[PDB]
Amino acid sequence: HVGSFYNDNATAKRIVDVIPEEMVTAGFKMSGVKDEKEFKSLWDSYKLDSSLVDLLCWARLYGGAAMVAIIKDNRMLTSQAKPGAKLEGVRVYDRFAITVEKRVTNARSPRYGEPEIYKVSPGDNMQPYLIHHSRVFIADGERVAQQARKQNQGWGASVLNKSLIDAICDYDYCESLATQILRRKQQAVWKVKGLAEMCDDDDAQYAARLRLAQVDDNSGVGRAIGIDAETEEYDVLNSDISGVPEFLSSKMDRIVSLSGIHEIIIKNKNVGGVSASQNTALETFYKLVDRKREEDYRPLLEFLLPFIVDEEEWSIEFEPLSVPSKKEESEITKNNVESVTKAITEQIIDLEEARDTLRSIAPEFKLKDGNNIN
Amino acid sequence: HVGSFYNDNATAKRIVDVIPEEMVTAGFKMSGVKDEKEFKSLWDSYKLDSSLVDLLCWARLYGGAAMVAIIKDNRMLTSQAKPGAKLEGVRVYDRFAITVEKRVTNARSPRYGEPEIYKVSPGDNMQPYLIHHSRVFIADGERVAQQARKQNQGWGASVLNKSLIDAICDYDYCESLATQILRRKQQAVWKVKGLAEMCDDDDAQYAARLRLAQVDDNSGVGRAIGIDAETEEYDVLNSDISGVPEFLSSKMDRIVSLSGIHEIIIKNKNVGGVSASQNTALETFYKLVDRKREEDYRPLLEFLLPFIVDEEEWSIEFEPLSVPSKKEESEITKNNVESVTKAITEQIIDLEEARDTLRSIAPEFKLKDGNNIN
Amino acid sequence: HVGSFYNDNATAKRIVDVIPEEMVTAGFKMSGVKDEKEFKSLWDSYKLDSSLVDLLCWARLYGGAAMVAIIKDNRMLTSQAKPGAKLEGVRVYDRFAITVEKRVTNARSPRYGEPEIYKVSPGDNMQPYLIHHSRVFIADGERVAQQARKQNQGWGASVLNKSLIDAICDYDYCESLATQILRRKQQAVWKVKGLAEMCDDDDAQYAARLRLAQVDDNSGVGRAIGIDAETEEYDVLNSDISGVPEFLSSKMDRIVSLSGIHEIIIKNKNVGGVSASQNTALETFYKLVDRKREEDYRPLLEFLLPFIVDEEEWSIEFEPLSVPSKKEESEITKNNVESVTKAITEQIIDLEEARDTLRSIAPEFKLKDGNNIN
Amino acid sequence: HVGSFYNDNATAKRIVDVIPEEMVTAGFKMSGVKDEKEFKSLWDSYKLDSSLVDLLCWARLYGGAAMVAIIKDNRMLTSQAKPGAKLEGVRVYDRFAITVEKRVTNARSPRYGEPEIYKVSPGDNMQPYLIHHSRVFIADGERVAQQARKQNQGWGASVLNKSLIDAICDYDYCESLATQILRRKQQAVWKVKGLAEMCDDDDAQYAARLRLAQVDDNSGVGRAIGIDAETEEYDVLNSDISGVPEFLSSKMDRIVSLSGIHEIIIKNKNVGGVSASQNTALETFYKLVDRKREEDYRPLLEFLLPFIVDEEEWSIEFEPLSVPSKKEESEITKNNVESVTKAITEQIIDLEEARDTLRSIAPEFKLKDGNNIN
Repeated sequence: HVGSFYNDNATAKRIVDVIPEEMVTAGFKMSGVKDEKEFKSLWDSYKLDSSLVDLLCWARLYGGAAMVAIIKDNRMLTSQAKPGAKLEGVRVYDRFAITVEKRVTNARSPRYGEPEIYKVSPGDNMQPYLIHHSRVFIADGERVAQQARKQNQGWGASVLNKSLIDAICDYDYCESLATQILRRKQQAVWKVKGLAEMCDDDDAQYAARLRLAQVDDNSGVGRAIGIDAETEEYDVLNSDISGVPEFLSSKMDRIVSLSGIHEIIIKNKNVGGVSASQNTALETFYKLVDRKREEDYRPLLEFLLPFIVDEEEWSIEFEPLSVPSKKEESEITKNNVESVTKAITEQIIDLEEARDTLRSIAPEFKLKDGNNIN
Repeated sequence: HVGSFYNDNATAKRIVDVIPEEMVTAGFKMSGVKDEKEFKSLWDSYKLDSSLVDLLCWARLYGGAAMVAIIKDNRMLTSQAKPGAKLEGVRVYDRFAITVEKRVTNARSPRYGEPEIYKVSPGDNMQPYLIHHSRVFIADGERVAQQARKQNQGWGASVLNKSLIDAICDYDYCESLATQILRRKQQAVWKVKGLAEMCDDDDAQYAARLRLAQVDDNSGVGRAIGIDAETEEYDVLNSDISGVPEFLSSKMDRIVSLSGIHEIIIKNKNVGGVSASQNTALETFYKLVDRKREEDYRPLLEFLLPFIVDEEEWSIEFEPLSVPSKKEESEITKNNVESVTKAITEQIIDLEEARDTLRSIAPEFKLKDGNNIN
Repeated sequence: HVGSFYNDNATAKRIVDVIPEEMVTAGFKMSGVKDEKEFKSLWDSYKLDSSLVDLLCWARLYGGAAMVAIIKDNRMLTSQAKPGAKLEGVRVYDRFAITVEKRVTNARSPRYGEPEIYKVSPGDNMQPYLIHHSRVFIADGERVAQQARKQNQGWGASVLNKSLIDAICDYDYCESLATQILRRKQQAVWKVKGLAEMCDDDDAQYAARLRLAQVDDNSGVGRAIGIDAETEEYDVLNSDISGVPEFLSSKMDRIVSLSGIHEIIIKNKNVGGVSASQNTALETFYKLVDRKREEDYRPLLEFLLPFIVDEEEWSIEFEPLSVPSKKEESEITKNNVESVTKAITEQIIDLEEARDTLRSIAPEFKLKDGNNIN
Repeated sequence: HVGSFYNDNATAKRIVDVIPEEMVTAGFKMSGVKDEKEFKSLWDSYKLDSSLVDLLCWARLYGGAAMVAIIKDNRMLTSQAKPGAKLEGVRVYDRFAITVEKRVTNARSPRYGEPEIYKVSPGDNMQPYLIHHSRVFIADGERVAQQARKQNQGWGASVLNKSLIDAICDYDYCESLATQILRRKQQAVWKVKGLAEMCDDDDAQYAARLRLAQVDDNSGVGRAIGIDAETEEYDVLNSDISGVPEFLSSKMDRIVSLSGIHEIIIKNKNVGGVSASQNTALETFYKLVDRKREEDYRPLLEFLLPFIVDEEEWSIEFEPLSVPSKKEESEITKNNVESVTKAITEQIIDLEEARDTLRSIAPEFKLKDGNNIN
């Protein structure tokens, strides 16, 4: 069961939860709507951030998840949701809590074989309640071969496959072995002529062990032991610890290679390379996050938006993860403003187009609505 | 069977799926159409991203795949599809699910010997349904010699050839051996005078083994063992771990060399080289992705587009993989604007051509349709 | 046979197919034609990319190949192809599928001894069909001495000569030896007094081997073995792994030296040298690719074009392999525009010549046809 | 025989063929002709590239070669070729296929003792046909002392002298020895008390060898062997591999020194030195190629041209091997244009001379014929 491994291990938890939070925190930007501040207020009214993050995390962990949208359509759950309603809230679920009841049986239809009505078992104390497929969004995990997908009742695979679990367990075992190797570096062996002639439970053994304990407690550098010759000796056996840290670093490097995430994120320790600018070492992680958002986050937004946004025409543009410093921002604004001003001269751009370009390219300027100036 | 190896190993999965996602995520740009935003909305309506990615992944994994386009031509599946239909959806398949029924028998025809009607077995519960070759696109994998291609019923080879599988198994075995070598670094051997005079199952062996377990549990540095002389000894044997990490790194380097992908992608660890600018290390991977997109992604788009785009004349231009930073973009726009403005002076370029040049070269400017200005 | 070696080995496959794809992907540019977009559409209609790449790959692999052009001359295959037809398609073939029937017997003719009619055996199920030499293009492989060329029935040699195969096999053997050397680093030898007085198949040997297996399974650091003195000993023999990775790297360096391709392409691992600009390390590979285009790719285009391009006058100019970044492109355009503008002043360049220079030097500008401006 | 060595060895093949291809690919430029595009079309009509490359390669390999020019002179082969004919094609030959029949016997003539008529044996099935010396070009190989030249029937020496062959064979033998040294690093010797008391062919030897094979197959780290004491032992003998790669690199360095070609070309591996600009390391090779072209390629062109070019006055200028990048080209053009413009001012250069200077210095400008402007 992956739940216990996710709970106990911190590395697995970071691997599972590092991507969805990074994707969701950046946010999204929509163009084509008339009122932008009103839309922002409407979106922040629903406060669906935690539900989205939990849905993505469960989809990555278990291999599947789903979200049920509660709507004010004034009809049955089985009945289709007509356009026009404005949503009341969402309910995230787990992979094992949803099963299909009926599916399409029309061969000529392009949507043939896909589910039509889901049971949606809520667990806890409630009873299952069927829902039309137009009100349920199915999020799939990692891609799996179709033959194994059929055995997985049409659900994807999990991020924590066999290789990652084996690597993490191997690293933990190697760390334990390293501690044990450090523990036994010197051993002092004490030999006596007659020592097997004891009852093994009488006062003689007790006294001998107490004496040995006190002697090894009080000895060291600057203190000596008096040994009786011709009946007793004292020897010390040494060892070494040569290349343990490099071994552990190599095993952690294997974990980093298998996980699919940059070493800076997993090891959470810079200085591994020379001091670069900043984002240069994180460009690979940023590319991975952009690919992941384009693959997973966009369908969820395109499913949720038609039930919130009134306008029929809209599009989603994702904000960049990497933002420049304030000085670079000022230089960029100055360059854009000078370019627009040069465009204004020689009369090739007109005032209205230049004003729109200034409004869009440079959001720092607080332009007033309308191109009528004074 | 390559399915189990693909499922279990993370490295093989990354090798298979790293390229198609990189190709598809970047996207494509078409020129020559009248409406750009309308075409974008129409393309995003079909949401064929997952089908394309799965088709390319299956083509790289199994060696072959195909996609069936469901079209609204209003006739039999065997009949040819006339221009004018506007598509309803797609359906990807696997290599083993499609076989040929009849082929061309006209010697003088240039398309002689090619398939004409495919069986298209859908598996599951449905029955095979023949389809004309004009509605089926065949995606081929890696290039194979013709003699072996005939034995492969006219299908390509797989990315996971024998060498890659051997290298991956060898690396896993070497890592296991490295762990075993770390495990046995010190051995403590205990000798007794009379030890073979035991019943091998009586209480004496139990007591001796319990004593040995307790003694090796409680020993270490700062603790001593009392040994009876002239009947018993205690020795420790050591070993070393000198060049294991370099050996493992060399084996991983062989895997990287055989795979055909840059070490940054596979090892997923920068710092291997000195801190460069950014894309300088990834130029080889970008060139590989560009070659792969030109070889594979373009035919799929040229097959899908005629059933979507109404205009007869069009062309596909692929977006670059590497994009500059915002400051560099501002400088580029400034330079282009300055050049266009200098072209306007001395009256060698005319206002209209400069306006189209500004519209094309610099997408940031929101020029208004028409060259009539005010 | 080279087919099995090409199929099994990934390094040989990369060596064979790295050049032709690089040459074909870059493309070609033609000057002197009236309509450029119409020519581009006509060329992309035939989609002869795969056939060209396969022809070049087979020529490099086997030593020879040929391509047959299907023309609309409306005469016999033996009869000459009259200029004016506009092609239907091509069929690529293999070296062993073509043999000569009749050749020139006129001593005074400069084309004396060359083939006249080829049999062209299509294999599969079809029958041989003779073709005039004006419709068949013969692609030759690596250059060979004439004496060996005669024994090779007038065909070139292969890229995979004896030295390359020997080097690859030697490298594989050395890697196997390296794995075997890592495998045997420590050995534990167990000695018993009365060990040869056994029936070799009875219960005693079974019990002894089970005991040995369990003991070596449960031993390690922190675990001890009890040994009976005066009748049994336990020893450990060690070894070392000092310079294996350097040996393997040297063998791979020999393979790189013999192959004739840059180490970045074959080893597919940067960081080998210090971080350079980019193309600086790849200039040698680019020069080799350019020479290969000028040697092999140009004759194929000069053979195919007369059956496509209507105009009698044309020339082929190859696009550069290395392209600058966008910022460098903007700077280049700015410099060129400044130079043209300075040429306009002082009235030494004329308006029409300057407009043509701007049209050719800077494709980015979308100049309108005609020099009449407004 | 040098043919087998050239065929089998890749290094010898590269040494022989690296120079002629580099010389021919760059091309030549002629000045003084009226029509340049017509001359280019005429030159590309004959397509004599492969013949030139083969002639130079054979001259470097065997020590001598020749080229026979087929001319439309409408007289006997023995008769001299009058000026005016326009060539039909060429035929390259080999050193052993040509022998002299008659030579000059006039002492006072400066061309005394030189050949007059060559036999020209075509080999194959044709018969020898004498040709006047005005239609045969003789290409000589490496310079040789006159005493040895007389014994070589007036032909030069070969590039592959004794030293290069010895060095290559020594390097191959050293590589084989290195592989053999890696092979035998550890040896395990097994001793038994009674082992010579066997029939050497009975079942006992078979059983012993099978047991030994299985034991050495199943042993390693983590597995032990049970040895019977007082009748049998087990020992392992080690070795080392200390400085083999440096030895091999030194031998390859000797090969590079003897060959006469830069180490970058032969070793085909950069990174040997620190990252330079680009051509800085290749300047020596470029100087060698310029010397070789000036020594060998020019006479061939000066022999072929009078039978193609109609104009009596012409000269050949060789294009440089090293070309600057596009940005450097733009800067060069800007500097040249500004210099010409400054020359125009103060009226010291006149318009016509400046226009000619712009036409020649900067070929990017498409100047119109005539200096009449408008």
